[PDB]
Order: sequence, then structure tokens, then C-alpha cells
Amino acid sequence: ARLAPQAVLTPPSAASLFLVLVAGDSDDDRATVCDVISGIDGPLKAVGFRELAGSLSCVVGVGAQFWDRVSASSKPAHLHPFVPLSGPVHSAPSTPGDLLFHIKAARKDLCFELGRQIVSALGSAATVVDEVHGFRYFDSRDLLGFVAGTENPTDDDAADSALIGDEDPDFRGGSYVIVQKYLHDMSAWNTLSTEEQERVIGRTKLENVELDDDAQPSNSHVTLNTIVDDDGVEHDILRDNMAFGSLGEAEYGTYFIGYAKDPAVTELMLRRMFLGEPPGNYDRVLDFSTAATGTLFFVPSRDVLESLG
Amino acid sequence: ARLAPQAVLTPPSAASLFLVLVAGDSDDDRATVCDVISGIDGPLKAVGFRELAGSLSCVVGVGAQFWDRVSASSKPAHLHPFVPLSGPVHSAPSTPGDLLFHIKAARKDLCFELGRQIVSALGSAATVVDEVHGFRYFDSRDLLGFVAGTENPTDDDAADSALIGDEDPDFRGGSYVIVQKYLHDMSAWNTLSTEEQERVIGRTKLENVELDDDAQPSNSHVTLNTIVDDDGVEHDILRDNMAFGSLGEAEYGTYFIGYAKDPAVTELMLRRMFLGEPPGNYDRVLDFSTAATGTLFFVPSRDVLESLG
Amino acid sequence: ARLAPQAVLTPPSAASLFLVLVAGDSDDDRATVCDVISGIDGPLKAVGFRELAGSLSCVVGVGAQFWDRVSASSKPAHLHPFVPLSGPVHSAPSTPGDLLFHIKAARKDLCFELGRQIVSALGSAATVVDEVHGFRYFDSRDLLGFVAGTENPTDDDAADSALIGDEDPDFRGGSYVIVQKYLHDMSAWNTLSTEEQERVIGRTKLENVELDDDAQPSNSHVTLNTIVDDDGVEHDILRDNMAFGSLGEAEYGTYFIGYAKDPAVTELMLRRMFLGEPPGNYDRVLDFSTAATGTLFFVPSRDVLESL
Amino acid sequence: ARLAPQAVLTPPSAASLFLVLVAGDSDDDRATVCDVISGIDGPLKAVGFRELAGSLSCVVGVGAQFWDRVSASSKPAHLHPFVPLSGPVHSAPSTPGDLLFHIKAARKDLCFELGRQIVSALGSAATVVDEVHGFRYFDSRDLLGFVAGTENPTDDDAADSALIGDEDPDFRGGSYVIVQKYLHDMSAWNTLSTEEQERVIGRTKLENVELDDDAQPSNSHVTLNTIVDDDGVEHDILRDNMAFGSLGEAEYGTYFIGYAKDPAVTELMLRRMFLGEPPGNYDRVLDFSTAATGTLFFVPSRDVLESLG
Amino acid sequence: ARLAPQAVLTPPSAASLFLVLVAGDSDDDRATVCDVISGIDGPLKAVGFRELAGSLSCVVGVGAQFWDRVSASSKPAHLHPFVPLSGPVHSAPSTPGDLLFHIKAARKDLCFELGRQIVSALGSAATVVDEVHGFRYFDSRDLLGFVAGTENPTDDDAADSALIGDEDPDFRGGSYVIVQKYLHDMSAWNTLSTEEQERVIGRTKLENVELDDDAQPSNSHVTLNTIVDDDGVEHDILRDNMAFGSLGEAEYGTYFIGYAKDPAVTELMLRRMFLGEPPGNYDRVLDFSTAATGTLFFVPSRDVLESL
Amino acid sequence: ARLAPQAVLTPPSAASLFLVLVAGDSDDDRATVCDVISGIDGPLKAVGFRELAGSLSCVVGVGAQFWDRVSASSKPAHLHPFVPLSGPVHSAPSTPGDLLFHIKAARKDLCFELGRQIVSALGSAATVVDEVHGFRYFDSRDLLGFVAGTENPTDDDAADSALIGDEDPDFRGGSYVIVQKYLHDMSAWNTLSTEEQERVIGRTKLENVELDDDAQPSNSHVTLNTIVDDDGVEHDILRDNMAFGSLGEAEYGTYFIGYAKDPAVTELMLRRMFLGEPPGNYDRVLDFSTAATGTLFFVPSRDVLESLG
Ligand code: HEM
Ligand code: HEM
Ligand code: HEM
Ligand code: HEM
Ligand SMILES: [Cl-]
Ligand SMILES: [Cl-]
Ligand SMILES: [Cl-]
Ligand SMILES: [Cl-]
Ligand SMILES: [Cl-]
Ligand SMILES: [Cl-]
Ligand SMILES: [Cl-]
Ligand SMILES: [Cl-]
Ligand SMILES: [Cl-]
Ligand SMILES: [Cl-]
Ligand SMILES: [Cl-]
Ligand SMILES: [Cl-]
Repeated sequence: ARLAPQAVLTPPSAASLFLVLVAGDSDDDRATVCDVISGIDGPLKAVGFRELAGSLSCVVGVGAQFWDRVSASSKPAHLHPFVPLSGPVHSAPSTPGDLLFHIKAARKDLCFELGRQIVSALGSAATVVDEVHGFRYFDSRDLLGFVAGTENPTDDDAADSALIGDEDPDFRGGSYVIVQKYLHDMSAWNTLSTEEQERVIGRTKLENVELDDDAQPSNSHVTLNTIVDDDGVEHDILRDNMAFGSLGEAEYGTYFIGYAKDPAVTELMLRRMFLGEPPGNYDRVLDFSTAATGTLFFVPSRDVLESLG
Repeated sequence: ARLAPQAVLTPPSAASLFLVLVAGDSDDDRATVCDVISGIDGPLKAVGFRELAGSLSCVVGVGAQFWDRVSASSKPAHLHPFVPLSGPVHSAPSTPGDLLFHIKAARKDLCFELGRQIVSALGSAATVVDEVHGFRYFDSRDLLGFVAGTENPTDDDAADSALIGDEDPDFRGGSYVIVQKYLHDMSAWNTLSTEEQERVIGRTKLENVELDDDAQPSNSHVTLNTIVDDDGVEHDILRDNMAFGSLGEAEYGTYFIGYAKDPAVTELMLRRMFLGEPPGNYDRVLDFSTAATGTLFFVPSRDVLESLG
Repeated sequence: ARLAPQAVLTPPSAASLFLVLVAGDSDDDRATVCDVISGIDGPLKAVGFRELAGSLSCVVGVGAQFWDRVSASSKPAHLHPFVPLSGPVHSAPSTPGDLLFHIKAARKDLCFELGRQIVSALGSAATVVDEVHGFRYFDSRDLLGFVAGTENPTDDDAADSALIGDEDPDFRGGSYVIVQKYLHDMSAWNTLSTEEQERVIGRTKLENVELDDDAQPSNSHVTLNTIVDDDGVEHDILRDNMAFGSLGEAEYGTYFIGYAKDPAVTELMLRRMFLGEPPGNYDRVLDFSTAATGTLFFVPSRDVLESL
Repeated sequence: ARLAPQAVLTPPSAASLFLVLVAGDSDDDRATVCDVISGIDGPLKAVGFRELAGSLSCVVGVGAQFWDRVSASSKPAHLHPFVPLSGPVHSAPSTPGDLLFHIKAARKDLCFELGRQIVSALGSAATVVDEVHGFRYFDSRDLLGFVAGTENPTDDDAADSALIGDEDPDFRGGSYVIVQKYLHDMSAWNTLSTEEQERVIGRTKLENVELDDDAQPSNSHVTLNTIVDDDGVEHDILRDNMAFGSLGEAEYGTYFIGYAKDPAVTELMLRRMFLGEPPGNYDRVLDFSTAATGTLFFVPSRDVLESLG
Repeated sequence: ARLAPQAVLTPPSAASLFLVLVAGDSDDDRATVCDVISGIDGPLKAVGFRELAGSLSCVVGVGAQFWDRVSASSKPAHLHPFVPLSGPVHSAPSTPGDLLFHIKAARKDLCFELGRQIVSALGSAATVVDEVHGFRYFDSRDLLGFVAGTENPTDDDAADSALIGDEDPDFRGGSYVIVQKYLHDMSAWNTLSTEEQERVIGRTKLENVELDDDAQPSNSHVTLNTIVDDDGVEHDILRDNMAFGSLGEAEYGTYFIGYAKDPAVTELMLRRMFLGEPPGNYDRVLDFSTAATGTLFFVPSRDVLESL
Repeated sequence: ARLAPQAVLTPPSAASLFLVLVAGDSDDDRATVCDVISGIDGPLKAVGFRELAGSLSCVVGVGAQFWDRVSASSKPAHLHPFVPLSGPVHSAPSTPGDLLFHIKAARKDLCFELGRQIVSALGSAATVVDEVHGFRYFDSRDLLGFVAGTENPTDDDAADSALIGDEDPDFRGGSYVIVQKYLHDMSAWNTLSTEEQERVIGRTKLENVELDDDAQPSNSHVTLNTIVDDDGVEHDILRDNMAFGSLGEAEYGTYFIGYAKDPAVTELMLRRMFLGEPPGNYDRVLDFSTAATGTLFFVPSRDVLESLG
């Protein structure tokens, strides 16, 4: 898929732009927004075509809110605002956002330039609330120094885990994406030993090998984020997390972003993480990282997105 | 589609070679031509395999006259010679050619070497009448200075536009391709201002953005080459244009090469360009660009190409 | 096909690792091997995910004997051990192997690391019996100096040639791989003129152009390995050969590895090469190449592999 | 020069980190700072070595201020705080900074990681005041869409323009660097025509050709920034400007950073720019860009830097 | 040596452009040419700065006649027009050229753009008389199939070979370039066996290994082009040859371009090639290659060029 | 230093080949050896020229015994056989070799092909006694998992450390090189914890940071291999180590290869490693690493190498 919007299954990139906007209530504002997103291939190609490789992509997400202002008579089975969470020790907020632009490419400039054009073409119809500049950190690691994205599904597995299928035929090819902008306590995480961090995560640090069944804490991030139903079948998400940061504000982030054909799966994950399972037995990763955003979007197929207004 | 002939859908490349030949009148000549072209996979792999990336591609096209010499009793539905056009100041001549080899690669040497092996296999059975060595010019710009190919369709839309379908099943997967070798008047074009040049084209020069509707001349290249039928269905073509030129002979060129499932679309675009819409409202790009060739070829699918003889 | 096990159709790579292993006798050995190979995408992702490009792949093969030790319930239609061949001048031995890991990547480190992890996780449950580190040699050449892999099928022809289909649907998506480690007699090869070598292979050397029909000897490698059935349809295999060797031992090698949906095609190529067509008209490439191994494996699809 | 600090003459990079810090008054603070900078090759190599190419570099700059707290008995001929400017229309501030880290590399991660380690190793001894993440924007352009850095000197020319020579023998191999973090008025600049912008700058936009003597405004950025002494000899700086920005804050920047063997040259340039020459005839670029920082640093040779404390 | 004019010592590149021009008669022509060439680093930076890598280079050469039209005050010690050679079978013509632009870059677009700019800025003051777009061919080969440039001197030997020194200090840092556009007779070359071609060149074809002393013919290109003085010291030139051609015209070419601090070395190679050593023992490469141009230029250092 | 033999200063590469040979006893053997090695530029270019980047390099080294057979009456000042060491549990054996070819390239095939041509030119006049195919392992790490070569000197410092100077003018520009082929006990090493492994080495594992003084064991690899003379002058060596190994034979290796103007420095480092400082305080890396070879070679400059015979 070269320079098509709503390409959910694109592999990891060296650079990322995550843009979250809220729209004006204005019916002008709402129509401008609809011109821009419904013709998103326009700027995508306009920018992306300028690089031989065509690495640029752009997934547009529409919040449950704004989706209702533009398509009253039609709705995907699982679209809703982000379910906030209140656990024993840690809390997942549910912040504002109508529009998500998930931009990826082999270079920063291509990313930013597409962002410049999307923002410029929306003028006053929308306002940027969250902006993360994602980046690859060494051999695909988060700023906690672990290889990040290892166990994502691929090929058919990824398509099945992430894209709306027969189960909701009106919106085939779409997805539900949840973002959370985590900031990290670097000095705290650094007081742990490698082995403790490995215990927290679920896998060895340098070698990125998953720990044995008998060495794996019942509250390792891995165990918490593994989902098996009654019949014995696993359910996966597709994560496109990037690192970001600012040195003189001491921010060191993991930008979480997970796509799934049904947000139930992501949501259960988030519950097992914040509330724990057994309850109270929560995800130790949360000790070292706090969510500062939390938002859910529907990712329309190319067709659905092209008809809006 | 790695090292397969008739890969119409290949993304743009850094180098290309376009060869147009005329076949000898003889029965020998016809048979040699058929062997070489029906067996084009041989040279394709012989050269292309030597590069790890396998970037080399080769699309063979056959003119209407030569087709009738070779397969009298089976003809793709829309194969006819190039339709010349004559406006009051600018014309599209119809120039000879029985064979097109449209060759693309990441490097010159690959395109050249394949050309050599093809020309050599053809020996005296065919004669080159046009030869153009295409090259990528900065960030996918043409010699007029504009990003070039921005609006080409990709993925499914590309297949939908370029490749014969249910309409003409005996040749599904083939295409119709048109070439025109345009030379530019750089002087005249340079005496325009950027803002005028943009008005000629239909997009901003540097940033490659489409001009919005109320700033968009009715005889802009973009506008004139937009094809919406009465039912409001858009009809696209697939363009693999490349810069080319010679400093000593002051040639600065654009090699037009457009693929379509039905050449009616390409031909309509052309008639809107040369004869204007409404009539006399011609494409100002033609004030600065003069076509020296105009030839139409049928691009058979692999199975059809392999059967020839 | 990013970071998936059993990706038979991957394009060529700069580096590869061919690992052949024998499994231990015990039921415990059986289970450790089965546990490792069934979860192969674990290590495959553990190392592969670390390279932006995602070039790393890993095809697992299972030999007939070991397949029987895990699944006498159903067998791929053509799975059997490798058939030795004993020709008038040269022979192709049949040699042990229970498991094959055919690993490809853009970098040696990735192949090596994935191997390290696989070999480690198998521990005493298995023994490496052959190991060769392949590498690309100039413009896709082999150590004999010829461009090597030119006429592989690609795209659909590749899938039609290599992947088991309707003809054996319980194992749809798998394949049959045959491997042979060849060592060359370099001085003997260099006593030939370029023209003689071209007549041996059946293509020109520098340019890699097929010799035409009447300059083509009947015993050219290319002729002997052309398989056309009674209806005129050609049957192709998919070869992922790499160069290897060792300067100190004077080993200059071609690692042959050929995938096919029906290994009789590959086997018939072998018979025509070793015994000749007509008999005695054997492949003169064999006058400069001696095969030190010979092993056949079934390549389960992801589904069947995951269930093992 | 692979992985050596104070490598002033390294060619352009795809990524940049500009860090400006101020030090604590604390004599601990001052000694920590001196350990970190005097052993700067330590973290440079620690990070840089991890990339085969070794693209990472780091120039340390020491403000005139702090330089005096650490080397009382020795001073470079032209070290002083940044001379602020007050012109007819526009003003160049002179902001705080003791330490400059000019970091460059082929990737973001390498940049940031070196920054992480420099900041972490300074702990509370210093505080980040300015942090710019530089990036390459297309074919070496600033966010004003012009090719940026064209006329820099190279080879010997660059060494002579930038490195302290015979004229101040104690500090041979060092440099004076001035930074200014400009923000741009994008909507204003976009109301000009290409030709007007060309007039402002001095060179053609797309083609990056310098205008003819007779077409060149006496107040084009180029003319203002050309320096010729009494004898007829030119004097050049070496600029390593990068683009940066933030979309939802509408910041679009040129991070200016010029090295010279004598800041007189940079300073005269800045005067001709802000005050004009003839006076009042100032640099039109200033209409569309405002300096939000202004700081001057001495760049010690490797030897001088290694002995500090 | 990033984006500087007169960088003779640049390594090989994927693409090059060779432009030969004649200047107009008028004094106005003289001044426009001089203005353009003296400011050559303007366009060189205007296009070159646009590529991150900075691969673009541009060497300017000035012919003897035009040099005289601008500087009869001082002449490089060896500057004279190219000497035609008329041998027993083959001849090297002397053909017009007042200016040479030898442009190299990693990409065609850069070479082309710099040429566009140069040719434009010269307008009617000059005329392009020869233009060839060179390209790398496989693993540094020429269209005859041999690796081409193997024995160029490098590093210091390169500077010692190519750059004018103490022997003519008013022009320290310059050089002398000779260019000849050769066209090959491909069918004739292909009637030779590989062994015959190797004996012509003096190296093996695929492997690019020098033939040893007793398999080396006396009229091998390599032998004829070895220049050893009476004290035993070898004298080398620096060649930046590229392939070119046109499929429709059947032109398959080698663009010869040789730099030396003293062009008698290059000239003596030419005489030994065209007339033979001993006489009549000429270079059999010339039985397959015909030179269509022949021109000598002085390559001013940056300083002398800037002052023109 | 493009395609020149004896380029000791080459930056690290992705592939290498180390060959150690013993010369035949004969006069023929000696003369063949001298021809091949004095003419090594031939094979170097023959192979290396075929790659555009020209990454291929080849450094020839000559052992003390063979040197004395070849140039009896002229000997670099410090050429002697490798000095064996025997600690109580760990030893450095002294193993045969008259010739070293240290070959580096960006690709395996280049290193291999050069090796072939060299081994073939030598024929029966020499026999390979050690052959190692080095490869870059992730981000310049060795098989123990640590970034490896971090502290090598670069630029002038490298030249200063590695290359014979005024001390021994007849051989200025040469060097002395020592090789040791170490095999690791991966099991034993893996039973350590990261923090212990770091203590063994002297730097953090993942982030490659030097441990500060008060956390830095006196028998850390780093500490023991730091060489300060009485005058406080540091003495460095240049290391081109590479990973290597064989999965079937459970070999996981580090090929040590250190260059020095004076081997006294390398030999002292070694004696501090094997015999400890103070005595018995040995380098714990040796608990996990066992050397199978130990050979010293003189690396002549080009002019000297070319004269041999
Ligand atoms: C601070 C934020 C986070 C960090 C630093 C983090 C880091 C990790 C790491 C190091 C792994 C192991 C390697 C891999 O497969 O990617 C992992 C796996 C995973 N993570 Fe998290 N993660 C974070 C937040 C989350 C959140 C909020 C979710 C769910 C909404 C989540 C879902 C998963 C899933 C589904 C896997 C695959 C586990 C498996 O099946 O083996 N991650 N992440
Ligand atoms: C004469 C030389 C030509 C030049 C310099 C030229 C230039 C351009 C440029 C700069 C664009 C905008 C970027 C893009 O989407 O490709 C464009 C678009 C287009 N051109 Fe042309 N062109 C030429 C000949 C033609 C011809 C002969 C045809 C039709 C037969 C044509 C059909 C199109 C089409 C279909 C588009 C996309 C229109 C849209 O839907 O936005 N081009 N061309
Ligand atoms: C908003 C800030 C600025 C922008 C966007 C800007 C942009 C430019 C552009 C487009 C050029 C022409 C191409 C080139 O050679 O780089 C240029 C040249 C130059 N600039 Fe500026 N510039 C800025 C600030 C400055 C400042 C503050 C100085 C002096 C302190 C300066 C010194 C120069 C010099 C010395 C040249 C070379 C001119 C020549 O000799 O031809 N720039 N800059
Ligand atoms: C046995 C296998 C070996 C392993 C795994 C090993 C590992 C290391 C590592 C991980 C470093 C830190 C990164 C760096 O600066 O290179 C290091 C530094 C060093 N190593 Fe070793 N090494 C080995 C053998 C040796 C030997 C035999 C010597 C001396 C003859 C040695 C001399 C050094 C030196 C001089 C440094 C830099 C010390 C400093 O000044 O910080 N290495 N080595
Ligand atoms: Cl961005
Ligand atoms: Cl995650
Ligand atoms: Cl071509
Ligand atoms: Cl077009
Ligand atoms: Cl390996
Ligand atoms: Cl084969
Ligand atoms: Cl950064
Ligand atoms: Cl500037
Ligand atoms: Cl060109
Ligand atoms: Cl030559
Ligand atoms: Cl090797
Ligand atoms: Cl070491």
C-alpha cells in the first residue's frame, strides 16, 4: 500500500507524528474538517510522492463525539469515548480528541510537512490538543531500554487482529485505535536492577527473549496484556508505539497507540493493567509511567472516510 | 511483482528506458519479434537477478498494426493506432511504432543492459525509432520544476484504472498505454512567474499543493485532465513520466506515458488538452511543451504475451 | 510477508544460515524439539523485530523419520527420506537430518543470533549435524563464477511451484525442501576455458544469457534440469542457494537448497543430473562439485507447524 | 574526524540537537560542569560508537561568563557576551547561556541519547534554558522554503573562516559561535510572491541560483551578509542552521548558528542585518522572523577543552 | 574535498557528465566564459548543496588556444593542443575544445542540473561540441566487460601522479587532462573468446587479476600503458573513465579521461598504443575501439581558476 | 585511505577476515611470500575496486622469525615473538604465525574474495594456521553483549598511538599488532547478573556508560587496561576486535586485535590482565574468555612492505 490513507498495517518507521485535534461546534468548522479528512489522500500524496521510497502514511481517526455530528444514521458497533480507569494505585485519564492523525515515514521532514499541511488546511475549524514527535530509539527500543513492539501480530494475523471484518459488515476494513501519551520516571526505573525490570516487563532486556513460564511474574506486563477467551483462543492488538521526549523538561515518553478490530480487547488489557488480575495485582510498568492522555478513535476504511458530508 | 514482465503497477523508479521500435515487413521478422517478446522474461531475469533488490522491470507493448499481423482473429476491444489531434496552434502527431519496451530500474546500467539484450535479440527484425533515457529529477519533479505524478492512483485504484477487467475477459490484466515525447521551451516558461506557472498547472510549485476551486483556472492542466462522467464516476489514468534531455541540443523533456484499461479516458484527456473545454479553452502546458511522438500500444498480460506466435 | 515463520517465498538475501540437526531418542527430546519448532515465531520476532527493515526469515523443515515420531496420524503425501543416488561417475549421498532451519536476513548478525537462540533453546534435545553460513557473492554469483538463481520462478509461478495446494489439502501451504552441500574442485574448474564452463552450465558467464538451442549441449546443467511433462507444461523448483567456504581448508562451496510442492520434480532433476539423460549423459557440473550432504524435509505451513 | 568533540567543520546532517545551559554558582556545580565537558569524548564515543557510520558529533561552547569562573589566567582575544541589537524596526535579544552543546548525526536517536547522557551527568550543576531539535527539510531548505547553507565555505576555506589560527596562538583550532533561535511568521511570508521572497533572500527559490548583480536589492539578505574589507578581501562564516518547529504552537523556526575565527565578522553581519546599510536599510528577512535567543560561545580546541579544572 | 571546484582526486561515482565546449570569437565571449568559469563554485554549490551526501564535483579544463586568449602572460609548462596520432592501422584525431566540464555525482539529476546551469550561464558565449553522459556499469566494468580503473593510483600516489608540484610552481595544484570518446565494435569484440580478450587487456575478465609476466603479450593494453623511466620509477596517470552509449544508434562507448601532472606521460601511453612498442606492435584494444574525439586541457587550481 | 595496503587507521567495518599463515622453510617459499606481500596492492585493488564505496582494506603483518629470514640487517626496534603469560588459572599462549592479513570490508564477499586471491597467490609457500571471519554484532557489541571499541582513540590520537614515529625513523608509519583468538563460556557468563557483568567490564551494559570511580572495581577490564606512566601520560592502543563463532561447535568468540607504536603498551595491558594489579588481581573477563592464539606481528608501512625481497 503506497501513499494510501487508512493503511493500518504498515510496518515500523524511523519517524512518527501523532496529532490529536478537537473541532469547533460551528457548522463551518464541521464541514472544513470533513473536506480535509475526506480528501486526506490529497496532502498525503502531495508530500509523500516527493520521496522515491513512498514511506509516508497517514491513518485518520475520528472520535465517537465528532463522528456523531457528521454521520448520524450510521455507526460502527464499538465506537465510544475512551473509558477512563481508576485503579488501586494508578489512574488512566480520558482526555479530549475528535481527530487523530497517525503519521509515519522514513524521515522527520516528510512527517512534519504533512502535519503542516493538515493543520494549515483545517485553519480555525480545529485546534491541536496533543502533538507527539515519535522516533526510533536504537534497535526498536522504548526509552525504558526494552525492545518495543516484538510480539505484534504480522501478515494475516495482523489483518485479523486489527481490521473490522464480517462481524460488522458496514465498516469492513476499519479499526478502533486507542492512544495514551505515557511519561516516565527515569530516576525511579533506574534504581531497579536489570533483572527487576525484566520481571516488570516479561522479557530479557538486551536479548528481548520472553521469560519461561515458571519465571514469569503473574503481574509481568506480558502476562497482564495476554488475552485468552473461554475456548482457548488468543486476541491481539497491533501497536505502533514510538519514543518521544524533551530533555530540559525531563520528559521521557512511550506514546502508546493500539489498533484492534474490537476495542473490547484493548480495553480488557487496560483493565488488567490498571486494576490488576487477580484484582489489585496490577501492572508494575504503571509504577514508572503515567498516562497523560487517553482517547479512542474509529479508523474508517478508505471508502467510508472518502464519503463524509 | 519481482522480475515479472508486464508489471504495469510498478512504483516510480530513479532510472528508465523507453524504446519504440518498428518491425520488419517479413515473416522472419514477425517470428523473431514474437519469440523475443513472448520470451521477454528471459532477458528480464538474466539482467535483473544480478541486483539484490530486484528493481528491474520491463513492460512490453504492441501497436495495432503489428497486433493484426500476429493474432488476426482475437483483438483486445480498444486497440487502434494513436488518434492524432490538431488544435489551432498545437497538435498531437501520430508517430510510428510496433513495439514499446518500458523499462524501469533503480540504476541506469540495469535499464541499459536490458535494452542491449533486447535490441540484440531483435537484430535486424526491428529498428529503434525512439529511444529515451528517463531520470528522476530532484524530489520527483519534471523539468518545468513541478512535482510530477502526485495524483496517480495507488493500490486498488491503480489496478482498477490501468488494467483490463470483466469488460474484455479474453485480455483481462492487460492495459493500453500511450506515449508522447514532449520537448519544453525553457526560455518561454522561465519568463512566467511562479504564480502564473502554478495557474498553468493547477498546484503550487514548491509545496505541490492543489489550488482550491476558486483560484483554479478552468484550463489548468489539472482541471482539463480531470475526467468525471455524467454519473459522477471519476476516471483516472496511471502515469510513469520521466525527465530526459540533452544540453548540447537544448532538449529538456517530459516523456509522457499513461496506462488505462480503456484508452477512451486517455484520449478524452488529450482532446480536452489540445482542443480545450469548452472548445478553444486549451491546456496552457502545451504553450511550453511540444509533443514529437504519439503512439498507442496494447500491453498484454503475461499469459497473453507468452502465447504470441 | 514480515517476520512470519515458513515464508518459503522470500526473495534472495545478503546472508543466510543453514542449520541441520538430529533430535535425541527420548520422548523428552521429542517434546522439547516440538515445543521449540512450534513456537518458532517467538525467537524469530525476538531477534527479527530489532532490525527496522524486518529482513529476517526462518523456514523450518522436518525429516520423515522425526515426522513419524510426532504424527503417524497424518503424513504429507510426499514425505520420505532422501533417496541416495549412485551414478556412473558421481553419487549423491543420503545423510541424517531431523530438522532444518533455513534462515535469511540482510545481515550476518541476525542469522547468527536467531541460530544462537534456536540452538540454545533446544539444548541437549538436539545436535547440530551440518551448519553453513551462506553469503552473497558479487552480482548474485556462485563460486564457479556464474550468476546463480536467474531462472527461479517468481510471484505466482513461485507459489504454484513451491506451495502444496488442492492435491494434498491437509497440508495446503507447506512445501518440500531438499538440501545438498556441494564442494568444488576449483583448480579443475579453472583448467576449463570460459567457453567450456558456459557449455557445462548452459549460459554465458559474465552476461548470464541462456545459450541458444543449437549451442546448448544435451548434458548442460540447464538442459538436464528442465522438467517438461507429456502435456508440454514445465515444472519448476524454487532454489535459495548461497555460497560458502573456508580459505584454510580450501573449501569453496555451493549450498543447494530447493523447494517444490512435489519433490519428485526435484528428485527427477537429481536423477537426470547424477545418472544422466539418456543414462550415462550426466551433468558435467558434477565433475567439479561433490555433494557432502543430502537430506529431504517437509516444510509445514504455519498452522500445521504451530500445532506440532 | 570520527567521534572527536570540537569538530567544527563537519558537513550537514539529517538531525541536530542544540542545547543551551546555565550553570549553578556553587563550586560543586562548577566542577561537575568541568568534569563533564572536559571529558566530553567519553559520552560522545559511548553513544556514537554504536552506529557503524560514526555520524555523531558534539561541539561544546562555553559562554564568556562561565569561562571566567574556570580559566581566570587565560582568555581568547574575542570572547564576550552576545552584543544585543536595537534597530529601526527589529531587535536582537541577548539571552542567558554558559554552555552550548551543538550535536549532529544521521539519526534523531543518537542525538537525543547523547543529550540524555550530557544532561544526566550534569544533574543539578546546570539547567537547560534552550533546547532545539534540528531537522533536514527536503533538499536542505529552511521552513521559508529556500535552500539553506548554500554559500558556506568548504575545505581550506572553511578552516580559515572558522578556526582560530596564528593571530591568537594560545587558542589555535578553536572558534566563536553565535546562535539565534528565530521563529517565523508563516502566514505573512506566504502573502509575498515567490519573486518578492527571492528579492528578500537574494537567490531564486526552487533553483537556488544567486540573483545577478543588477537584479539584487541593496538590502537582500545576501548583500547585507556579504563582508568585504578595505583591501578587497571577503570574510565568511560557517553556518549549520537547522529547521525546527511545533505545529500546535504554530512555531516554524530557523535555528541560526554561525562559527567564525573572529566574531567581529558575525557581529558586523548582524549589524548590517538589524540596523541596515545604508543605516535604516535593514534585512527584510527580519520582517518575517524574530530572534527569541542570542548567545555567544567560545569553542575551545580539543586540548584546551580537555584541561579544564 | 566537499563541494570545491577542481577536485581532481575525487573517487569514482555512479554518474558523470563530460561537457566539451568551444568559446565564441568576440572579446565579449572571452569575458563571459571567463566570468562563468572563474565563479564555477557558485553553480557547483547551488546544485551540489541540495544533496545531503555532497557527492557533486566539477573539474574545469581550459584548452591551449583559449588559455592564450586570456593569459599570454603565463602558461602552464605543458599546455599545448592535443597531438594527433597516425599509426599503421588506427589514428587518434585531434578535435576542438576550449573548455571541459568534468562533472561527477551519485545521481544523474545533479550532473544534469549543474550542466543545465553552466550551459545556460554561458549562453551564446559558447557552444557544446561534445557531450557524454557516463554511468557506472555493474561492478565497475566497461562495456567491453572488464573491470575498469583497477590500477588507478590512490591517495598520495594519486596526488603525486596528477597534481602539478615544485616543477612548475606558478601552477602548483593544477593538472593536465586528456579526453577521448571511444566507440566499440561490439560484434567484432564478441567474436573473440574470453581468453583472447584477456590477452588483449592484460587481465582476467570476471576476476580482474593481472595476467602474470609470461602469459602477458607484449602488446597487451596493460603492457603498452606501463611507463617506467630509466631509474626504474613507474609513472602513472589518474583515469575517471565511464561507460556511455545509445541503443538505437548502436553506440557502445568508453569515455577515456586521463589526468596527469605532466601530460607527456599520457601522451607516451597514447603513442605506445597507436604506433606500438616496438613500432607496429600497437594496442589490439584499438582493433575494437575508435576514438571520435581527442582534446587536451589544462586544469587550473582553484586559485588560478578564480583569477581568470 | 582508499584501497591502499597498511591502512592501520580504518574505521570499524561490518565484515572482516583475519588470516594467520606459516611460511615454508625453503628459499622459494620465502621469495613467493615476499612477492605476494610486497605486491599486496594488486589483489587489494583487483577486488576492492569492484565496489563503488571502496570499503575493502588489507593490513599485512610479519612475525619476528620470518622478518629475520627476509631483512636480517634492519629490524624495527621492538619486533620479537609474542610473549606468553601464565597466571595461576589463565594463560596467554604464544602460537605460531609468520604472516597476518587483517582484511576489512563492508561485505563478506569482498573480504572472502581477497583472502582467496592471497591464499591462491601464496600456493604451497604458506599454510593457513588460523582463519577467523569477523562480523559486526548488533550496535557494535561483542558476544558478551557489550558495546565494543568505545574507547579506541580516533583522528590524531589514533595515529599517535598506533604508528611508529621519531623513535624508530627507519620504520616510521609502521605498527605492531597483536592478535588473540578468545572463546567465551556463554553459560558461565550468563549465570552472572547484568550488574555483575558490568562490574567485570567497567561500563554499563545497555547504555555503554563508564562506571564512575567509586563504583569501578580495581580489576575491571577497563581499569586494568588503562595505562598511565609515572609522568601521568596516558598510553592507548587501537583495537579492531570482531565477533565470530560456530553454533554447532558452540564457539562464541572475540577476536582481539590491537595495534600500537610500541608493543610494550599492549604487553603491559596483557600482564596487568593475566597477572593482575596488584599481583593476583586479575581481569575477570578471563574467567569467561579463553585465548587460543597469541601472535605478534610487525606491520610495515607501505614503502617498507613494497621493498621486501
Ligand atoms: C508505558 C507504556 C508502555 C511501555 C513502556 C510498554 C512496553 C512493552 C514492552 C517492553 C513489551 C514487550 C515487547 C513487545 O511485544 O512489544 C510490551 C508488550 C505488549 N504490550 Fe506494552 N508497554 C506499554 C503500555 C501498554 C498498554 C497501555 C497496552 C494495552 C493497552 C500494552 C499492550 C502490550 C501487548 C498487547 C503486548 C504483547 C504482549 C504479548 O502478547 O507477548 N502496552 N509493551
Ligand atoms: C507535456 C508534458 C506534461 C507536463 C510537464 C505535465 C505536468 C503535470 C503536473 C506537474 C501534474 C501535477 C502532479 C500530478 O498529479 O501528476 C500533472 C497531473 C496530471 N497530468 Fe500532466 N503533464 C504533461 C502531460 C500530460 C498528458 C499528455 C496527460 C494526459 C494524456 C496528462 C495527464 C495528467 C493527469 C491525468 C494528471 C492528474 C490530474 C489530477 O487528477 O489531479 N499529463 N501533469
Ligand atoms: C531567520 C533566520 C535566517 C534565515 C531563514 C536565513 C536564510 C538564508 C538563506 C535562504 C541564504 C541563501 C543561501 C545560503 O548561502 O545559505 C542565507 C545566506 C547567508 N546567511 Fe542567512 N538566514 C537567516 C539568518 C542569518 C543570520 C542571523 C546571519 C548572520 C549572523 C546569516 C548569515 C548568512 C551568510 C553569511 C550567508 C551567505 C551569503 C553569501 O555570502 O552569499 N543568516 N541565509
Ligand atoms: C577477551 C576478550 C575481550 C572482551 C570481551 C573485551 C571487552 C571490552 C569491552 C566491552 C570494553 C569497553 C568498550 C571499549 O572501549 O572497547 C573494552 C575496552 C578495552 N579493552 Fe578489552 N576485551 C577483550 C580483550 C582485550 C585484551 C586482550 C586487551 C589488551 C591487550 C584489551 C584492551 C582494552 C582496552 C585498552 C580498552 C579501552 C580501555 C579504556 O581505556 O577505557 N581488550 N574491552
Ligand atoms: Cl514531525
Ligand atoms: Cl506496548
Ligand atoms: Cl538506459
Ligand atoms: Cl502528466
Ligand atoms: Cl550465521
Ligand atoms: Cl542451482
Ligand atoms: Cl534530539
Ligand atoms: Cl543563514
Ligand atoms: Cl547528465
Ligand atoms: Cl583506461
Ligand atoms: Cl571471509
Ligand atoms: Cl578489547
